Amino acid sequence: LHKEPATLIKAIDGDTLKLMYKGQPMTFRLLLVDTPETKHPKKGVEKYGPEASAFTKKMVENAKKIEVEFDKGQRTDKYGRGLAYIYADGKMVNEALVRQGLAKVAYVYKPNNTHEQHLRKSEAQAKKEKLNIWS
Repeated sequence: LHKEPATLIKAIDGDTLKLMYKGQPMTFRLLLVDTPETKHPKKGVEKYGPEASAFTKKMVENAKKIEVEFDKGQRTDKYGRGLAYIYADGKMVNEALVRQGLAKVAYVYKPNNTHEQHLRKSEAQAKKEKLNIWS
């Protein structure tokens, strides 16, 4: 895998961002993580949804450099959203969320599961530390 540059257009949710990628505006879904959501009327605004959403927003808005890293399988989902690992100043946003107890590791689909181990270790630590969702 390799990272490629991207430019923030807009943070939409904890797990969804609008980026300029290869000169086109595109919606990205963060690979392998589920955050509580602010949108979706199925539940509305879940608990920690605003926090997850604010965390992603600050992290990407305050970055010098944003990079996207596609995994080895499908690069878009059925909604046309890019499926990627997002990095803010070299720090993976998907992991940061999980490390802070603001996201769970998603149901995984090989072969898009390169960082699965890594994220699960972070999730286990946030649970051990009883952070946010785990409190």
